[PDB]
Amino acid sequence: KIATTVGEARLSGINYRHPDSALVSYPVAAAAPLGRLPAGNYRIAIVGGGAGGIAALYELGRLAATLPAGSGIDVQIYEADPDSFLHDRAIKVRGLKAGRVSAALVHNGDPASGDTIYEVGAMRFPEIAGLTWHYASAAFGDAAPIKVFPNPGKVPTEFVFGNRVDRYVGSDPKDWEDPDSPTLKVLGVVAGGLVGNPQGENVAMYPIANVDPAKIAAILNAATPPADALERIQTKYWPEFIAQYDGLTLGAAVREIVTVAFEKGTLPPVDGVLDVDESISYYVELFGRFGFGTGGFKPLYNISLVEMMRLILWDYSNEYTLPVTENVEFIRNLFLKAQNVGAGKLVVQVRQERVANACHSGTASARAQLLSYDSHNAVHSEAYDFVILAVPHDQLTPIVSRSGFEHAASQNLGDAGLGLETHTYNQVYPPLLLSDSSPAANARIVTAIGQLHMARSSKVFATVKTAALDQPWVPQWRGEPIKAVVSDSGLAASYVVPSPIVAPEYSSLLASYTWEDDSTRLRHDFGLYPQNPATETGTADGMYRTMVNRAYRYVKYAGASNAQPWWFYQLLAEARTADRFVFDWTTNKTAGGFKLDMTGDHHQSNLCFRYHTHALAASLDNRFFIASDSYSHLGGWLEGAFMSALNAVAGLIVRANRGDVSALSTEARPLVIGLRPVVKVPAA
Amino acid sequence: KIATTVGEARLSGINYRHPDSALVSYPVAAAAPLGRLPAGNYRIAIVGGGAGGIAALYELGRLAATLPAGSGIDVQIYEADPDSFLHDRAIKVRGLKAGRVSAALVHNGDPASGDTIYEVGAMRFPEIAGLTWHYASAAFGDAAPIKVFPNPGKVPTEFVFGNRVDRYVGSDPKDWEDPDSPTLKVLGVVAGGLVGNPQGENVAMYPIANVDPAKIAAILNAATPPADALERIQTKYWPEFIAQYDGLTLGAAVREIVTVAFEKGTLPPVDGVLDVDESISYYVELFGRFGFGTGGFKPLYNISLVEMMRLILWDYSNEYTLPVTENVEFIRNLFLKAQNVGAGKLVVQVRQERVANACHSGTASARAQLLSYDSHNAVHSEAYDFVILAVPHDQLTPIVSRSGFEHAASQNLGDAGLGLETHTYNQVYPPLLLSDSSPAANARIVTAIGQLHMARSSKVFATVKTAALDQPWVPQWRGEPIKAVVSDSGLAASYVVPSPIVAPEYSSLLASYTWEDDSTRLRHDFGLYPQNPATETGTADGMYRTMVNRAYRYVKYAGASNAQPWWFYQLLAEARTADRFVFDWTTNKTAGGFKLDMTGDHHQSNLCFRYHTHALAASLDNRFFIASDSYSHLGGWLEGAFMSALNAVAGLIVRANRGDVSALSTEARPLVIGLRPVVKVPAA
Ligand SMILES: Cc1cc2nc3c(=O)[nH]c(=O)nc-3n(C[C@H](O)[C@H](O)[C@H](O)COP(=O)(O)OP(=O)(O)OC[C@H]3O[C@@H](n4cnc5c(N)ncnc54)[C@H](O)[C@@H]3O)c2cc1C
Ligand SMILES: Cc1cc2nc3c(=O)[nH]c(=O)nc-3n(C[C@H](O)[C@H](O)[C@H](O)COP(=O)(O)OP(=O)(O)OC[C@H]3O[C@@H](n4cnc5c(N)ncnc54)[C@H](O)[C@@H]3O)c2cc1C
Ligand SMILES: N[C@@H](Cc1ccccc1)C(=O)O
Ligand SMILES: N[C@@H](Cc1ccccc1)C(=O)O
Repeated sequence: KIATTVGEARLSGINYRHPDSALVSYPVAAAAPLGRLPAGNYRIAIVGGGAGGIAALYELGRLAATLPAGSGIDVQIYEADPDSFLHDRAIKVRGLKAGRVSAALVHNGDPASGDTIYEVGAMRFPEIAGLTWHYASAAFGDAAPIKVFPNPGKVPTEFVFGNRVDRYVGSDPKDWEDPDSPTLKVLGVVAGGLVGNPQGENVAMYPIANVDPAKIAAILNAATPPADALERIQTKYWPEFIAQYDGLTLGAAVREIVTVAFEKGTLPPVDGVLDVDESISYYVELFGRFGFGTGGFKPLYNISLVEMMRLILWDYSNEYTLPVTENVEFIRNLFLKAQNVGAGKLVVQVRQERVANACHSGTASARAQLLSYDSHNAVHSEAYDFVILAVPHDQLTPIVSRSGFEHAASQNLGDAGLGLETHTYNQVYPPLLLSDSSPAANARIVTAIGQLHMARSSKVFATVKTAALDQPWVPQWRGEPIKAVVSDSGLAASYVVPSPIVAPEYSSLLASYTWEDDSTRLRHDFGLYPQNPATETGTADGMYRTMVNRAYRYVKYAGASNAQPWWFYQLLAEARTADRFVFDWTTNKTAGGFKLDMTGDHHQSNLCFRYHTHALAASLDNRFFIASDSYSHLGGWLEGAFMSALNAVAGLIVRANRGDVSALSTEARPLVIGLRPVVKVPAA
Repeated sequence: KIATTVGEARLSGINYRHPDSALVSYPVAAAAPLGRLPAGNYRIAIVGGGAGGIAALYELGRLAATLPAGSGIDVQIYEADPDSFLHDRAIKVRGLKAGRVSAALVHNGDPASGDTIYEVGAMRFPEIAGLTWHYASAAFGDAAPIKVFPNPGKVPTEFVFGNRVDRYVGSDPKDWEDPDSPTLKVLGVVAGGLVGNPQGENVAMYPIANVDPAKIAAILNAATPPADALERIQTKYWPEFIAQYDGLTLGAAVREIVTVAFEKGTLPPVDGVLDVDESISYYVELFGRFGFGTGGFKPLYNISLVEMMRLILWDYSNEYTLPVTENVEFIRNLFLKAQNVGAGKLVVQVRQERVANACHSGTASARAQLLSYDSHNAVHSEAYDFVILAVPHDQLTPIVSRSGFEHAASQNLGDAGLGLETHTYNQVYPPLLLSDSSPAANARIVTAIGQLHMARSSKVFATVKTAALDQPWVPQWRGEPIKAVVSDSGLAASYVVPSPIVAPEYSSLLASYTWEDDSTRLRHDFGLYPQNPATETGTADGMYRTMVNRAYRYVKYAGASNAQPWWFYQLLAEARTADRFVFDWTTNKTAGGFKLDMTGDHHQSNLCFRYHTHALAASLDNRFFIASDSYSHLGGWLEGAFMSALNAVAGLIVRANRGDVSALSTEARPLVIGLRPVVKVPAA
């Protein structure tokens, strides 16, 4: 059944537990305030006003409301992005960003009467993203309507790889133009081999607990599993999967699966003519371009099988939209709701400042220091009781890695190489303080953060009349125009998304949404970085013409006598001249789009995911928590940012209670105690 | 033992055979002209004037000299780069490029009296790069002097990873500041595990033919290996290594090796605080930052083990300089020698034009078509007998991939999406024509090329007085200043290279040479793309200050209780203000620096490497060959470009002789017959 409201989606994934946190359903943990704080007047900083920082603010507001008369929380939120919604009370971006939730409003002079929205970052939300939908309910209510995201396969789709063309909806051969397609056949082989069957015989190549992944997904998503089953997944079976397969790439796993299927005769020689290795390779690459429901994962073939398996267990591709004009509205509404729930006990101030350094210093009550620069490069220093560092890993690195790894009598911190003013701190310890006695422990967390993999990504947009889809040369599936195109043209994945400002006259032509090497191949043509146009009134016309030129390819369709230039070239050219656009996340200060783990990376990302458990070590007294999708096992999803925020606040509560986990609610306790601790000594 | 001349290097590597072409020493094959051509007047195009194209030209000259009176070869060389040396017959680059062999001349107004050279691309040449040194002899003579390239470890070096600092020269612990260093221990573990022993017991973890790679390297390099050894490596043992390990990344292999050593007790818990998996991870990441002799291979951890193994067998890190002021002189000299060796039978014309399309068309004997655009964007169409496509894979894609995969009655080819004029070709076949009957076969080569991995890379340079190294603040080790710095600061690898224009007053401060994610992390700070400054008179001061600022880190050393800002900060800041520079290969039209194969990519790269064997099918009228390091098993080396050129010309000979391999010399025949063919034709 298709979910139709926020509440329907919310309930669908409410119990789902991810395999690295299999003892807890984050939505259940988040149902009530996470815990209790001692009486006091707290001074907290949140660095970053994206999904992570704003979810953390919301949870702090819920905590604040439980404080007794005379107590409260003050939060300073640092947000360097001048386009953040936090600083706002033709293509417009000002006020339309919340980090990587980022809209561009296409208008003709009056932004209150726009044509369309480009969703530059986050855009499609898994049904089983339970924490995402929990917060969407807080922001919009359960009754608010949602739509199926128009992914390849969800709407009529054209797929092109090499000489192969397909036109399809879903996976039922009755809905494919060629029901005998090799593409659909290889999908079945690769899906059988990776996911397997929820009932009956185990057919998957890479079992978890000796069974198909499908069977484990059903346990992870149960209300009342075995408890014993979740513990065994958490402590035994998922760790054993990691031990076996964290060194195996997705691309290698696809090839293994295809090889066995080819040997068995489930897949035929390609064309009847290619030799064994050529046939296997063709199928591997065909599947690579086709994907799992959101376009080709070829560019993602270097991720570990472990990372892919997380997405498989989550049924990640089954996605919806939010009940918004622009996705940034979600984060803005959560910010406003934070302030409302705090019931007067939370006070929030926004600083348009870039944090340059964090440390612990001095001997005062508040020892968590932040050094920042304002928009005219003036320096500021402030000390806090606790700090949540809600920025992704490459943005976190300069803040946490330049103070060394142990006690220092004095340091002059700041951006001295930029010629900016430094600040002297005394009796200095690193911010990410895992040990009082081991510089290597402090170095492990810093070095791990700095070597996480930020996947590269870019989006090319234009504005097109929706009626362009009705041109005679746009193909149809049962009378509905093709609205998604997945191709090896260099464009990778393309979408003709109806404007949300409304049938709408205009659509957002997401001409190219690329990852990893697909993005690298395009980057030389972008012209201006990270955004072309850099101005509200420019147009990235030259850039966009290079994308139309990539689509200028002769494509042969079955039964046709000759190839003609691809119809998609014609569609791209139908976009208006004004408002052509590219955003390159790679050349944004994030240094890419979102974390995806390579082989071996589990050790690094999982350390970050578990970092908040430092709060168990009472005498350590570390005041810094981290909150981003970079510090999760769902990089590239709001779910990851939100999970990491929940971890950070849970840890903060434990720390504020000097290591006492009974200060967490019963439901929230496993956020801390269901993970391996990052401090072995001291115990707690 | 250290080679001191071109000739000594040339003779050292003359016999070396790479494992994917184990039957043949390319230098031995290149000792005489590669074969014979029928009498005639050939019209050949070479697309690209880099190492691949120019070596191909040289080999065509050698062939041309053998043709009878009235015969000859006319070559049109297409070169789109306005800075190519081919079009030239403060920071100056004009005339100082040969593709990715690329110099920047720093001068103060008179380019004939410069200060230093930045080697922006190629810079360090393995001793056993036999074909490289063969051509270097052609260009410079055997007597010309060479120097050891000042790699980390070849000169006094500082290494920084997390809390770990090492100062060292070589691999003898006597010359490490800390002979008990964990870095030295992990290096020894990873060498034992990957390379093993040339004599006695086999200790490596990934054997070839059941023995350590060191033993296979000695066979591959032998003047006269045992009977059948090379054939068994080529057909059995190297294919078996690929089948086992091409799905294993380098990073995964390092972790496997470290894990076993940790379990055995060879590597201890890092300190008393880190758990087992944290210690293992620390060692894997420590080794990752240290490397194999040319700086950390952490950014290269996603390469297949097979790709690393190629470099191990080749002793890749043992490298030298060329006998030049600028490396481009090598390619320029080879171009001039090509014309000389042609003995008036080779005529060469240079076209300052960008090729947009290749195809076969029409009914004339010259059926190989190239469509190009000149500097006024005017279209040109020219037909040839044969074409050598000497450009790397992302530059080749638009040329070969937009004509479909079978016959077409007509096509209007060119850059129509750019608004440029097209040309109508009739009776069209794709250029990379593997089959007259299988679109999938034709698709395999195209799709393979387009999905090869171009490693990302960037270089940040500045000019510093060499005497800066003599300041008390620059550490000395074993009698000389530190001149190589390998670090996790974001800079990755840094070198203070004496100017070749001369002890020289100035040095090229290669402040940062990055690969892969290390480059991605920096890219947002480059300011202008692909080069800052974009003009001869500017300086990339703002960009460079962001690099200096990455060096502004408190570094604890054993020799002082109070950590100070890293000395390297001071050194970077000692560079002069003028002539600060970055070049980003990623945003160059190459879409990166050079091919490195991911897991699974052997299937694609090896297809490209073997492509020239199409010439064996006489009934197939394919006139196009490919010549670049992208189509080799040595992406990122001149050796790969040169091997691919040799393949291309060998294939061209066989095609010009209508499939007759006896037209190759005895020693060159294996360039074609020693590989698995890409077409199936009768034995013998
Ligand atoms: C191309 C792309 C596609 C995506 N698609 C989806 C999708 O379809 N579905 C989905 O669920 N998610 C998607 N995501 C992921 C989603 O956008 C992220 O998971 C989430 O927005 C990240 O939130 P965060 O708080 O971790 O970090 P960010 O969003 O990066 O926010 C960090 C904030 O900190 C600020 N900041 C950084 N450094 C400093 C500093 N030094 N001082 C002060 N302020 C600072 C930034 O300006 C920013 O506002 C996508 C993202 C991208 C880029
Ligand atoms: C950062 C870096 C570091 C390196 N380090 C080393 C090293 O230390 N040692 C080593 O041996 N090698 C090194 N290399 C590798 C070496 O530079 C390459 O292997 C070699 O130069 C590649 O030659 P090529 O002919 O394959 O391609 P290229 O050098 O890319 O030459 C292709 C030529 O074709 C032209 N061209 C492209 N497209 C078109 C078109 N459509 N029409 C017309 N002209 C066109 C280009 O302008 C260019 O001149 C390095 C390279 C880089 C970038
Ligand atoms: N959620 C994003 C980013 C992402 C891509 C692939 C894997 C994981 C995350 C998308 O669906 O495009
Ligand atoms: N030859 C180049 C590029 C390269 C790097 C790493 C591996 C292979 C090639 C260098 O030594 O920097």
